[PDB]
Amino acid sequence: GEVVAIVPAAGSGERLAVGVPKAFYQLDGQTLIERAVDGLLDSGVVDTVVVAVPADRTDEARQILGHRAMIVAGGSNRTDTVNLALTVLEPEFVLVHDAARALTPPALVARVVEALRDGYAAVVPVLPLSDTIKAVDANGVVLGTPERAGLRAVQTPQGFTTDLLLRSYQRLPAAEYTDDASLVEHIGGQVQVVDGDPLAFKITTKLDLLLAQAIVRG
Amino acid sequence: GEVVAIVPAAGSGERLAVGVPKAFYQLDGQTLIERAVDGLLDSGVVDTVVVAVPADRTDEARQILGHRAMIVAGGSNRTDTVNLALTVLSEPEFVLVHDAARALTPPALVARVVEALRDGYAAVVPVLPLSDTIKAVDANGVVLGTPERAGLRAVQTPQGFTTDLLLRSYQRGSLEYTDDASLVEHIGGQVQVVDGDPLAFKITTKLDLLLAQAIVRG
Ligand SMILES: C[C@](O)(CO)[C@H](O)COP(=O)(O)OP(=O)(O)OC[C@H]1O[C@@H](n2ccc(N)nc2=O)[C@H](O)[C@@H]1O
Ligand SMILES: C[C@](O)(CO)[C@H](O)COP(=O)(O)OP(=O)(O)OC[C@H]1O[C@@H](n2ccc(N)nc2=O)[C@H](O)[C@@H]1O
Ligand SMILES: [Cl-]
Ligand SMILES: [Cl-]
Ligand SMILES: [Cl-]
Ligand SMILES: [Cl-]
Ligand SMILES: [Mg+2]
Ligand SMILES: [Mg+2]
Repeated sequence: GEVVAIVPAAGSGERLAVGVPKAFYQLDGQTLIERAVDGLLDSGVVDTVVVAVPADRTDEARQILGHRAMIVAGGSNRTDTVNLALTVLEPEFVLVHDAARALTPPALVARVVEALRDGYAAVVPVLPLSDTIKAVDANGVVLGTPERAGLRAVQTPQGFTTDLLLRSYQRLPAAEYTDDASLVEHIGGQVQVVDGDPLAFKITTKLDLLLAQAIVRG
Repeated sequence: GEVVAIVPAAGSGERLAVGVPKAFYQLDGQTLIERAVDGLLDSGVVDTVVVAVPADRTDEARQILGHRAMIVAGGSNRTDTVNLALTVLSEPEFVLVHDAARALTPPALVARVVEALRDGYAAVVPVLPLSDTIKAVDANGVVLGTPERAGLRAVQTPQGFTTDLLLRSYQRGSLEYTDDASLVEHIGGQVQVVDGDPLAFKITTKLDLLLAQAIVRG
């Protein structure tokens, strides 16, 4: 069975705010997108990579990546982007992996694929939450504190049988998903977790960038 | 009105996994506990600090901190520790509870939560948006579902309260809480959030130490 990894890299980088769309920021001489793609390939369990980038950077993305990946244009939000990439299509398994998780260890990638090959139809890597999490309303008032031990922070790559992912993305007009496993949960698919990895952290803030720099220079 | 800050520093260090109780880990020449206490005092809005440490390190803590703080022994869990520290108040208008593990917390954040208490909010916690999607997961690693990320916040410290409200909440709790606001919520108190700060991250894993080093050495 073949495994295709889709890499959403079409965001604007508006929150990190380092003056360029995040995927194209050069971390110690390599863009996040190149690093993320290399990690997927180094896992030894990914056969094809499809990267989705801002429409005005498709040429740039090919210049960077060469034959490491197929390049397509992404969309106005992460969900839209994944949907466009999915259009490219049939492999047995599909991974969806944030370019922003550029330092993900290849072994995590392999761990996700192994769980798919173990027969889990949908797989996400998770970590325990360091912070207490609270539900908060629009006025800054706390609604309550869900039990932390019952919650997990979820990373990527998220892995799926291709059939299930396709059906999930095909199927709430006013939602609204922050990851891919959400669509699978929505249509009733069972999602299994595996242990994530601190190194698969998402480069989100300038502190995350500081840490990524310390890791790669270290 | 006086402000006393309670610093839970009595954890075992088992999770951090570097062969020392975490509060006594020396980050670039200063223990997390010394750094955390100095941060509180630097804020200009904390009048008294009470630190709670493992029972066999009370002498060591005093030797380290000197008259920057009163030292007491903590307990078997974080709630127990805070409870023991509260008995020392056997009077201030406000009380902050601050993790020694959030050693790089900016003094301005401490001042921000005190400002809110003085603005009339009886219970105040600093918060940040979530970076990762969060999922509810059962004991078998099966995902139960994904709550809307935008409706949730990661909570930091210092958490601030009117002294009466906190004391009453702990008294009634003494009849698993991962923070102090949760006890206030449990008896019906209302908690307001303020914006936290990425620098007030809790040093929890080895990767966190890597980031702490990059910050203090920068
Ligand atoms: C999938 C998870 O990693 C699971 O925790 C998160 O929910 C992702 O949360 P998020 O807020 O979408 O994180 P971001 O850092 O802003 O973007 C994650 C990845 O989605 C890509 N993304 C962003 C929006 C857009 N119009 N198209 C994209 O393909 C970004 O380039 C980035 O590489
Ligand atoms: C209060 C919050 O920071 C809000 O997000 C978290 O919920 C705290 O979560 P936590 O799992 O208790 O995090 P930890 O890093 O293990 O400990 C937080 C602080 O509580 C202190 N600690 C924990 C156990 C205990 N027996 N005595 C305590 O004084 C630790 O020394 C540490 O300085
Ligand atoms: Cl982005
Ligand atoms: Cl961003
Ligand atoms: Cl600890
Ligand atoms: Cl621990
Ligand atoms: Mg985004
Ligand atoms: Mg603990």
